[PDB]
Amino acid sequence: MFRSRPNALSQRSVIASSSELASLAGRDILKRGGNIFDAALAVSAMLCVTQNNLCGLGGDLFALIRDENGQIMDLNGSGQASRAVSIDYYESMGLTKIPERGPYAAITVPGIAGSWDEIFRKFATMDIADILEPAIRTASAGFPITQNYSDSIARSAPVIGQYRGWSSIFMPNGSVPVAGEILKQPDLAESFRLMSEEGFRSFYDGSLADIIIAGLEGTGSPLSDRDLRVYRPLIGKPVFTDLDEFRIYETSPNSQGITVIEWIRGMESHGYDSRTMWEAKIEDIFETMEEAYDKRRKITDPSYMNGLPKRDHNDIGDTTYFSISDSEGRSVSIIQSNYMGFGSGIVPKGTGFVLQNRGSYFTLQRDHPNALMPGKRTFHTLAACMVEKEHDLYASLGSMGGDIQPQVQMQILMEILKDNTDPQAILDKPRWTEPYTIYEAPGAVYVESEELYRNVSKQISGRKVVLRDVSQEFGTAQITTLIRGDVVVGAADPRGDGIAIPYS
Amino acid sequence: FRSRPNALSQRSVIASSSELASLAGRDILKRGGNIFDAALAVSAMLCVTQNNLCGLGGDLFALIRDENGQIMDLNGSGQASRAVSIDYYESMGLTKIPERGPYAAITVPGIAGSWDEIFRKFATMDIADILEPAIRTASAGFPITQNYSDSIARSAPVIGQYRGWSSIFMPNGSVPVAGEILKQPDLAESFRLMSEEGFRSFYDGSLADIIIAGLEGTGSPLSDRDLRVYRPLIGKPVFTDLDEFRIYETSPNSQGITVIEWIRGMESHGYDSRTMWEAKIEDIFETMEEAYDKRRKITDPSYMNGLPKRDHNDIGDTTYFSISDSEGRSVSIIQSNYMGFGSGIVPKGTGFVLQNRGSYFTLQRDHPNALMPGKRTFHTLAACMVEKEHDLYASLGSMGGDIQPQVQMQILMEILKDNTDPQAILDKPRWTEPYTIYEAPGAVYVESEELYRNVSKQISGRKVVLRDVSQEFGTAQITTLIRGDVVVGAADPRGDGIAIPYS
Repeated sequence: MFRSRPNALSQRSVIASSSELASLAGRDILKRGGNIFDAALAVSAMLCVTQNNLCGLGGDLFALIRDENGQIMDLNGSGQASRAVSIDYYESMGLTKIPERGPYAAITVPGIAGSWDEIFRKFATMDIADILEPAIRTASAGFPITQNYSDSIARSAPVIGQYRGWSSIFMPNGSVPVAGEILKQPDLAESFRLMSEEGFRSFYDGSLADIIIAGLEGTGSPLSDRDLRVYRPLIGKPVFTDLDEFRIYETSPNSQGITVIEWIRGMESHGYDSRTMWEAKIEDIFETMEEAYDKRRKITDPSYMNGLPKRDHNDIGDTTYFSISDSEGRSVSIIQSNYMGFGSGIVPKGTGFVLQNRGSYFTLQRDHPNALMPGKRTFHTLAACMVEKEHDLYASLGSMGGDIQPQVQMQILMEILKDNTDPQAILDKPRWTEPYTIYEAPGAVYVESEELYRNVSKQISGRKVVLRDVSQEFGTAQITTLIRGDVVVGAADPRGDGIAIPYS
Repeated sequence: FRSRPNALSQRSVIASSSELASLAGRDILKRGGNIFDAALAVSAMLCVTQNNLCGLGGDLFALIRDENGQIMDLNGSGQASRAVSIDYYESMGLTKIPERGPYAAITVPGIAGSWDEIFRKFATMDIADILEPAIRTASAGFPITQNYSDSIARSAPVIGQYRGWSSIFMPNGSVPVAGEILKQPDLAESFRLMSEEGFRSFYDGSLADIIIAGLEGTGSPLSDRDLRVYRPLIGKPVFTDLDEFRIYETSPNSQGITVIEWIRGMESHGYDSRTMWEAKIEDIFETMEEAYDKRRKITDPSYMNGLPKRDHNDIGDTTYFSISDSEGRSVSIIQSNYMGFGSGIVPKGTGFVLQNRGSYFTLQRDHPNALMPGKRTFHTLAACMVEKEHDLYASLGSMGGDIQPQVQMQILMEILKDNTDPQAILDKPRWTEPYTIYEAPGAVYVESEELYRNVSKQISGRKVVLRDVSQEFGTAQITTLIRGDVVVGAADPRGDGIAIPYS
């Protein structure tokens, strides 16, 4: 049996992120005396520096946070659309669809900073300066990039390379940096510095907020100071479902997390349980999946909830998910993103971060549930999962991917419920995906192994099957679990640059 | 596909077979120590988290390069007891040295003595701070991995009869499963004693007395004098030039020179640093066997101044680690007990198993590697280092017994061509053809269908066996220097290793 790398184990805690530097920063915080929540903030901030090719200060964040008493917070750090945009705004320009990049794509407020404010005030114990120190140092000093990071820049050049604010930072010499080259981010360091000095909220109400708005002048961006000031993350409880002695939790809407819950209930109605889903018939897995994805079409801003064209391309959506758990049951399941890679490509002058293009997921069809409206939140691909067994923490997981996050989560979940002692083996397993947005019908099914190619081709009808190499095309997931003796185990996806780090 | 990303740093990187060990080295660097202080801490940590592959009762070999390009070849293999000899075994009615037991643990543990030398010549921190991570981990315990658990399971049948071993690694009478906490109180005390009296106390202080007293009644020939006279052999590494490259290996009695011989042989076939990576497999095997034939004369260096075919996989467990910094400083260190946990003999209250390295000696009087009192045996341990235009280029090595040169060579041929993705090189499927200096080549083992087909058609006269990717094909780690003096590190997916950067 081959394992990409050993699981990380600890009698106290394990940190699993898509960045070795980020995981180490979280571990150093713990070593310094902070709790896993202090560590979570340090890790999230570091990811905005070493993994901003998949997230950033200009993006959103969703999270499930569990304290030792079992209380779980569902934190929705999704920003709302500008009050200055609307369907008329686009039609007036002659557009019938929101652009994927540019000033008219960056139409929702970055919600991550606000989510940090909530986490810090409710769970942190350390000074904000100590929490953000690692991120600031790494941004100013720089770090030698990996091949995967280099590839991200190369793949982005054709779509956002025209934006000086982005190219001047990630392609300083006019070419794509090679692995090993040092990426320094002085402006980004300054943005973190300001929040360190004025607090997380200053991103929307202080000096940084003014710098952001001023730095967008001339771009045409509709984002205003008021959009930033009125932004507030949504705090609530996770949605969930029980399966035998297990309870599976997911981030609530406008996150698409509930799709996983619906899928499980569907599998359950087919006669499966926590002991048998791992070997469930593939046809039943796809049937219940599409029924769950069907209900997914109604997901949007929660305050608004009270023959579609077939997909012909691979999944669209870049993000970074990380988990941290301790022997006492505390845990975080956090995911953050700009939506498409680096984002819109628009960088507010002097801030060092790209505004997310999450708003391009909105539709201009007025009667569709997810129609663009000023101040509204859009259906969100981000989701975070958590599992309890007999009321105690069992697992904390999540995965990168746009519309495929539920599918990757489910494949991992079905195995984890059977046995959670070797999470890495589970992460290593070949996967399948069937990408399509809430506006599309199922297209081709992608698989990483000949075995899946055969099983799918024979059991799944009317579907084109495509064999692909193992890669982030099938997501990037991390996980931490709790095993006998309250020992924490962590694992990171070989599809990404992640490394799970233990701390005792 | 890459098992895990390379670890990069503008300062330094630590690559070992243990995530805890690599992290401890990082903490040392964060305290202001140099990579040599970190190397000592990492080596000690490995004696706690990887004692299924090494330990205080084993040996160590190392190549150490300072910022000035000065390279020390440190031979930390202990010599045989003065009380043993061929007559000693014949008098017992034996024609071969046993692999386990008191009569197998016949060479002095040389690792502590090697640390003494490294500490005195290269260290800057107090010994108490360097050993703190090891002591704490031994005392507090750590959850074992599946690989570690598997090591115990495989050892139970051969050394499970020894109380000193079973009481530590199988405390509940059964094999601990992954995740179970392994505490090692006695080991922690052994390390504490050295932090109080120095590394050398293992041979001439309180720990030394405890070791000898702890062997009373076992029949062990190891005496207080054997310990006191042990001293690591310090000298220069052997090497060969290939284009602008300088390839170094640990000197004899290490089998490292075998790699040097192999490279020269490949060079005689027309290959160079730019083409060896795609050399004809028949040439690779031809020169390998010629190098392995010269390997038969390797033994104690002071003694250097029709064979049966092997019928089984390689024998030899080890842990290798490397650390390099942007200034060219580097360490290529390897340590082992030889066979897994070792002889199985644990000196009462010390928490470590005596190595069974002495079982490699032959009782054939006229053989170069014949057992002699106070003599060192041919050693499977080897550490490699590479320079390019006189500057540090790579630091590498790999676990394995008689296959170490083969694993090194496959890595070396690739790294000489390109050293920017060392992890990819480590991930690549490998082949092996294990056999001791006393045997003729047997079957050839391979990790891929491709190698199977290629070997089966190009190498005639040998059985070829397909195997799953595992430590049967070694466990290697590497640190390299790329443009801008950026350090890159990688660890073998065949082991529990993780490469950790320090910035």
